[PDB]
Amino acid sequence: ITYDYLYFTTLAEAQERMYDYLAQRDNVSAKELKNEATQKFYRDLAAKEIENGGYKITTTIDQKIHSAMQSAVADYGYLLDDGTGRVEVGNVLMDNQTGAILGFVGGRNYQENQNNHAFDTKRSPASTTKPLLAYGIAIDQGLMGSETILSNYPTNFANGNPIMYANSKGTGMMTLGEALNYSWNIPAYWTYRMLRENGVDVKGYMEKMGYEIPEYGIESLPMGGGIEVTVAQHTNGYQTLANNGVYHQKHVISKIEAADGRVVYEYQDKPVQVYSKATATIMQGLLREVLSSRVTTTFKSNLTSLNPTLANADWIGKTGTTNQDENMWLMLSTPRLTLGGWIGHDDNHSLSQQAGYSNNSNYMAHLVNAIQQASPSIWGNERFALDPSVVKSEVLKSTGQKPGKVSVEGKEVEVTGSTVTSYWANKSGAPATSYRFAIGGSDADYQNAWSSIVG
Ligand SMILES: [Cl-]
Repeated sequence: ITYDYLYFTTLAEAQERMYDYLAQRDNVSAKELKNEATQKFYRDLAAKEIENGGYKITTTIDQKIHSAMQSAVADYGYLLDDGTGRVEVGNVLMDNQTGAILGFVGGRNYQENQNNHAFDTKRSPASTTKPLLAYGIAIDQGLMGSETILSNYPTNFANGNPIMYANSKGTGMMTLGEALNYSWNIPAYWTYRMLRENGVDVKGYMEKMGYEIPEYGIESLPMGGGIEVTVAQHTNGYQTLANNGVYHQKHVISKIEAADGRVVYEYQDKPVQVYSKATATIMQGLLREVLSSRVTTTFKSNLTSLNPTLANADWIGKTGTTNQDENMWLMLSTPRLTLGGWIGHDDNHSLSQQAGYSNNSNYMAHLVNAIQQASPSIWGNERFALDPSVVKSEVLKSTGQKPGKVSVEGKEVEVTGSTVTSYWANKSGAPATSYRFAIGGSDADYQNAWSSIVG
């Protein structure tokens, strides 16, 4: 092993790669490998091979960074305790251009709890699902732009239960920016509904990033319902958005060599343009504001006080939470790296309402600071920027669509007013304003909306 959680995680992955190598070496057929007994033998053989084989296992781990991350959770992990008991944590630091994992946090203390919350435990991604499964895909399909309007008007699930956001049943129309900054749920619900109505191959996008979702026909899918992922895997999703839409598979083992040089295994990069560069860079701009607005996370404030120069780097991110309060997430990225973070309880009991907003945000600011102190230039000073392929459209702030004539239950009203630039990832850009100008909304909602617009 080159460069306790670290040892067991590295060992476990190396054993899996050794297993594949040995089975292939011995010419074991795909069928004879389906045998449970045979599988057990080869898994044990792989373990023994490493145990005393003198193999050279090269990992992607940056010693100084990983060590700094361990000292950080040791000294600052208590900042996560919010009064709902011992709060567990998982973090993964990933290189955006390669998918290599430079370091991670498996939990509060291995000696007290061996559960690896960075590589093994699967939890709902909650609201961090939105940029990837809903808004990102809608933008990529040319179904919406950066300033498109969405409905946050009250609405119910198919069973009559209202879609909630804390104790709020909703408000009204809002821009994608506001929807993302606050992480309102109804707009996400409508967006996914729109994708299914248009028959978009959502599964295709997610599978290209390695996500395994068993059922896509779920109303709350955009809010993380029906999805369970490890921090490592989810960090890979944000790595994709940060790396201008190009996915690079996560990995901790880069190569395994026998003592004599024979290559037992070696990571092979297989980049995939999941989202267009236009879509990815537009999302980066929206996620930059999610952090700057400080609506769902105090992160920017925390980091500014701890390391103002590092806070000036081009940070973008998204928080994750649901009405259940069982999982809090904060995904952060600079052009060079992505750091995923999850906190919660092993038995899934609820965290305090502000555990994600304050506690996890402060802890992660300390974690980010520790990483930078250990490796000064690792985060980078590069800026995320709009790809030149991005189409810019001048639209009304009220409708998120180009100015024009619209029929409002009689009479041809000339919809005009203040405008703003909206970014699109299609060819023609934003369409002319129509009566149903927003994503989602009932007939009544639109009556109320247009009443104000005209008013
Ligand atoms: Cl460790």
